[PDB]
Amino acid sequence: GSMKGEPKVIERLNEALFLELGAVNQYWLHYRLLNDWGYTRLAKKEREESIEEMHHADKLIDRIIFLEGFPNLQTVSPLRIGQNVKEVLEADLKGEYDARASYKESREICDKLGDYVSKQLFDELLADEEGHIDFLETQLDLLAKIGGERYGQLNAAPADE
Amino acid sequence: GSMKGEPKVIERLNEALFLELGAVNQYWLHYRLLNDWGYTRLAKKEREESIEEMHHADKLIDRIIFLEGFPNLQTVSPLRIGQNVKEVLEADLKGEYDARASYKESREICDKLGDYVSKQLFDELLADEEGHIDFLETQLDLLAKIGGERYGQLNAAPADE
Amino acid sequence: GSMKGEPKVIERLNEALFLELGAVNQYWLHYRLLNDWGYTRLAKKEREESIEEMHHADKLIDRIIFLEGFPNLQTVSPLRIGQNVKEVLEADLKGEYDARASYKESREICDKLGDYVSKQLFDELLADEEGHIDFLETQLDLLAKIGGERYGQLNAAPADE
Amino acid sequence: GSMKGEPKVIERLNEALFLELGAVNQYWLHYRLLNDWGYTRLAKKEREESIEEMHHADKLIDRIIFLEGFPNLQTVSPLRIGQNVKEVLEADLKGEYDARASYKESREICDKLGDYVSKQLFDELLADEEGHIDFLETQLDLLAKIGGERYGQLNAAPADE
Amino acid sequence: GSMKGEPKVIERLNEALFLELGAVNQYWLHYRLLNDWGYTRLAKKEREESIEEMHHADKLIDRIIFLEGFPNLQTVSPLRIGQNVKEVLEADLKGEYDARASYKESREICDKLGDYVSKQLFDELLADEEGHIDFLETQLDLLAKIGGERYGQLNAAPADE
Amino acid sequence: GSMKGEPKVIERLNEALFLELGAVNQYWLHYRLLNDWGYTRLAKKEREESIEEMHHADKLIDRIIFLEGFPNLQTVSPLRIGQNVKEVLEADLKGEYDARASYKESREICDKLGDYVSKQLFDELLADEEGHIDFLETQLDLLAKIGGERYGQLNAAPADE
Amino acid sequence: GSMKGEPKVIERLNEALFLELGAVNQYWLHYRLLNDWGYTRLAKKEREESIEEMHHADKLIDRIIFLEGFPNLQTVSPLRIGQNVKEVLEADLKGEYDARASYKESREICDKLGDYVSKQLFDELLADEEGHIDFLETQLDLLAKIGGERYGQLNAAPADE
Ligand SMILES: [Cl-]
Ligand SMILES: [Cl-]
Ligand SMILES: [Cl-]
Ligand SMILES: [Cl-]
Ligand SMILES: [Fe+3]
Ligand SMILES: [Fe+3]
Ligand SMILES: [Fe+3]
Ligand SMILES: [Fe+3]
Ligand SMILES: [Fe+3]
Ligand SMILES: [Fe+3]
Ligand SMILES: [Fe+3]
Ligand SMILES: [Fe+3]
Ligand SMILES: [Fe+3]
Ligand SMILES: [Fe+3]
Ligand SMILES: [Fe+3]
Ligand SMILES: [Mg+2]
Ligand SMILES: [Mg+2]
Ligand SMILES: [Mg+2]
Ligand SMILES: [Mg+2]
Ligand SMILES: [Mg+2]
Ligand SMILES: [Mg+2]
Ligand SMILES: [Mg+2]
Ligand SMILES: [Mg+2]
Ligand SMILES: [Mg+2]
Ligand SMILES: [Mg+2]
Ligand SMILES: [Mg+2]
Ligand SMILES: [Mg+2]
Ligand SMILES: [Mg+2]
Ligand SMILES: [Mg+2]
Ligand SMILES: [Mg+2]
Ligand SMILES: [Mg+2]
Ligand SMILES: [Mg+2]
Ligand SMILES: [Mg+2]
Ligand SMILES: [Mg+2]
Ligand code: NA
Ligand code: NA
Ligand code: NA
Repeated sequence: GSMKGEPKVIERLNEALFLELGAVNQYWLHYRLLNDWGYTRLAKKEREESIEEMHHADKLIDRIIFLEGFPNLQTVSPLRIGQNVKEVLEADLKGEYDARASYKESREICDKLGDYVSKQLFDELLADEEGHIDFLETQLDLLAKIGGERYGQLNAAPADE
Repeated sequence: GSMKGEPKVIERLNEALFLELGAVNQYWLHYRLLNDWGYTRLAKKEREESIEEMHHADKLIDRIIFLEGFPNLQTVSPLRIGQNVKEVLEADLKGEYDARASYKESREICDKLGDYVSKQLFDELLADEEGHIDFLETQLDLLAKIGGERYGQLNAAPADE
Repeated sequence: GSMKGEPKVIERLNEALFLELGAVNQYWLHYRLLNDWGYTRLAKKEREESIEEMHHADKLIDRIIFLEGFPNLQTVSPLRIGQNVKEVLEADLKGEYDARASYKESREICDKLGDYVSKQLFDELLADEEGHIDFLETQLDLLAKIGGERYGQLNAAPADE
Repeated sequence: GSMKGEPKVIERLNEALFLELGAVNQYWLHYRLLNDWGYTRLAKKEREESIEEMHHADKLIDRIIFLEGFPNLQTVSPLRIGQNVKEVLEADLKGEYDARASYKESREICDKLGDYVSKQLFDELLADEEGHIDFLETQLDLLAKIGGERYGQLNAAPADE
Repeated sequence: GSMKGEPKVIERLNEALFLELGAVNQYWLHYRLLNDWGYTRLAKKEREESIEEMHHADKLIDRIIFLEGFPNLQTVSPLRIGQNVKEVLEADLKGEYDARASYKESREICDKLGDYVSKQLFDELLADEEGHIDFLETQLDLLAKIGGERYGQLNAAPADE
Repeated sequence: GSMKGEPKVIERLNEALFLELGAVNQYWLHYRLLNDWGYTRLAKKEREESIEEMHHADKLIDRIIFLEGFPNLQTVSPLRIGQNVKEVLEADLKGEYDARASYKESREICDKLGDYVSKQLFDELLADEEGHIDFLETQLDLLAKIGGERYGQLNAAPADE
Repeated sequence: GSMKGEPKVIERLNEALFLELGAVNQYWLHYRLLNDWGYTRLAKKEREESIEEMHHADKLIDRIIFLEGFPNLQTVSPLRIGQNVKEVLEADLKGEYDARASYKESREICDKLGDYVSKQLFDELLADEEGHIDFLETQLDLLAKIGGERYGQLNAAPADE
């Protein structure tokens, strides 16, 4: 053969899956909370972000199985759940920085171990997460400048929508 | 100037072309044999795979000429030709593992010699070949579990098609 | 004039017609038997093959009349009728080998007697029959490898069709 | 069970098939002769009539197999082949009267033996053949009244068609 | 090289061209005469036949030039021009029998001299001319049976067309 | 049976395949070189010609397998690779003259051994190659008359295409 | 946090922006000069190339801001402006080789400093610039072979366009 992956690479893929499953759930819960609170526009964005992380998790599961490893979907990473709009954005941002650090370490490990296709998967995920970090930092900058109440209003729909 | 490539990089590109031309021909012959044997569905897939390797060969020829090297289309790599369905899949799989090993070595050589665009071409080919390896391993797993005769039936068309 | 054909050429055309009429009827009966037996997909193919031999018969009748000969539709060649799927394929194949031998001899006779248009007609029929031979040999090869029961299943439709 | 037909009913069905196969061939040859002679309109009608008798033969083969009998397509009834337009119509007409007499006897036999579905098939064929008899008698009446040469002209196409 | 044809093959191609140019002009004149005489339907057919011979002439010119010979369009074969409908058909038929004999001889010469592509061209022309012969023999047969005056009427249009 | 071909016919088919595979690769390389040199119009034509020879190779592979022989795709005929436009055309032309000679010999061998369907295949290939020869001789004639630099210009695209 | 980029990475991004802004302006001026000179086809290609470099500059500005650096659009790299068609192509080519060298150095610096997303941006730019280098080398090769005046004619439109 053989497609049998390096144990350490499969470990890194399973670490990424743990983080991705955490993000799926954190974003889904934040979507539902934001909706209940009346911030329907931000809630919609949060739901879309959860679905994007579902696609990441699927890519990771697929790669693990190709490498003849066993994907772990039994546990999810610790959730950070906000209690207002600013805390939701901050919680998501911290989660994104954690994933960024993980994928940077993982791409280096894959490179060193000669799994260039897995390295490329971590490079794709890294670019995606930096995109999300940039989005969140922008929202938090906007919220700081126009104030939390105006940011909340901006991200809520009128009663007839 | 100059676009003049490293001799060792052009060597690696010509090695890949030798392997790609072998794969084109092996898949084309396997398509025609599988068709004659009655496995029309698998024959169709094999024909598509040959055409995909034709595109790889074209990308390699193009890159060699950009680097001011001379592409060698005079010889093709040794063919592995099966005499039944399981042997056809095994023969293709061995050929794919050879190409995988070659492209892994070649991407490292391009990286070391500072040809990052050629390195990227080998990275693209590597991902493509791992995809094909995964397809073939799956077929061979299915064939093992349902039996060669059921796998053959699954991959044959009825007389009126 | 004249279009008056060589007697021996008309004889060869009438021999071909005798075989073609036999083939029409053998394939038509095999279509109806295969359908009664449940092999509806192979039955459909058999009906199509009968219709193709009807077109051959018509071309031969047309040529005989052009040569001012008299087409004989009073008798048909001996039918080989199978009692199961494998025997139907074998019976058809023997009939095709007979027609192949006849048309090879006939094209040589036409060439020798200077009737190049009749020779071309036998050449066209010969290529058609070699195609059929190829199809049938492939089916018999498939039947042998996957087994008669799987070949039967492959060539039967579900009850709601 | 059982669908096993009365031997005498299967005999009558096989007699009808013998006559139908004769009619197919007589009409097909008459089509080709009439065409060669220039009577393209009548030739077209004759070709259509041959195809109609092909459908009758198919209905008979189908019924024989349902009754668990063996259809005989090895022999065809004696052909009556005309040498001019009036003789072609007369030859066809005699063949139609023979089939009419046969189907009348056969429907009575099926009735007496309690095969009402086969009786109904002979009743359908009988009505069809009386239709054809009526068509032919009309043509022969027209030919008598306007003369054979005008009837021939009426049933020929101009050179550009 | 080279495509330089055998002189004798070019001679045979030029002989065919001579006959084809004669046929173009004979059919064109017969079209115009038949039209003047009132036989507009036969006239239309004659014009179509002239155009078909124009295509034959073009194929021959093309082949001669490929073989590096010089096509001769300076002279045309002796015209046979009829003075009534029956004579027009007879004149055309004699011209077709001449071309048939010429092309049979020419295909044999090409075969003997190893020019199989030119042989194939003569085979194609031969089949075309035998078709025309067939058409003309059929018209003359029809004319004989229904009489020249009815044949004329059949092939004339009413005054408002 | 049987479809088992004459060994000498299979040898001739394998010789044709060897030449066809050489032509595929020569035309493909010439396409890529001409494109690199700026002659994009001639390059497009060269790519089309390579694809046409791919179809020839496929027809030969198909016939070999029908005759129960083993197609050889392991080796390709010696490539003639030009270093400027005139040399590319001359190289292709020499390759076409080689294939023409081979197919003329092969059609004679097939005829002599009574394989008229394989003979017809060589006849089809022969006509195709004579067409190509014609095209190339015309280009070389044009290049000679208008000069290589104008021929090059004629066959290059402007920079915005 | 933090997205704060390495100072040396931001430096490399600002060096690339300086070069990109130079290229935008050089290609824009070359477009306008080529148009004034009558080489409308090449002028159109030059305008398209300027717009492509505008997109590169935008990607670089975006990345700098993501890294919390300050993009410098106050200065542009030294322009190389040609005074005839060959000099325009040469000037552009030299500019492309400079950018190629810069992006090769920059991707290595980003790799070493662990900014893999910035490294990927330099890899994308590098591939783009090698594409342009290949285009320009081809044009200069064509110009050399057919002559500057024919190359100019090829790349000019007629007066009515
Ligand atoms: Cl990399
Ligand atoms: Cl009743
Ligand atoms: Cl021949
Ligand atoms: Cl010029
Ligand atoms: Fe993610
Ligand atoms: Fe989901
Ligand atoms: Fe490949
Ligand atoms: Fe190909
Ligand atoms: Fe046949
Ligand atoms: Fe009937
Ligand atoms: Fe029929
Ligand atoms: Fe002619
Ligand atoms: Fe060829
Ligand atoms: Fe750029
Ligand atoms: Fe702009
Ligand atoms: Mg394994
Ligand atoms: Mg609430
Ligand atoms: Mg998959
Ligand atoms: Mg150089
Ligand atoms: Mg076979
Ligand atoms: Mg290119
Ligand atoms: Mg039954
Ligand atoms: Mg006809
Ligand atoms: Mg029973
Ligand atoms: Mg006749
Ligand atoms: Mg039924
Ligand atoms: Mg007058
Ligand atoms: Mg031509
Ligand atoms: Mg170049
Ligand atoms: Mg086939
Ligand atoms: Mg011969
Ligand atoms: Mg910060
Ligand atoms: Mg001016
Ligand atoms: Mg953005
Ligand atoms: Na407000
Ligand atoms: Na099964
Ligand atoms: Na009349």
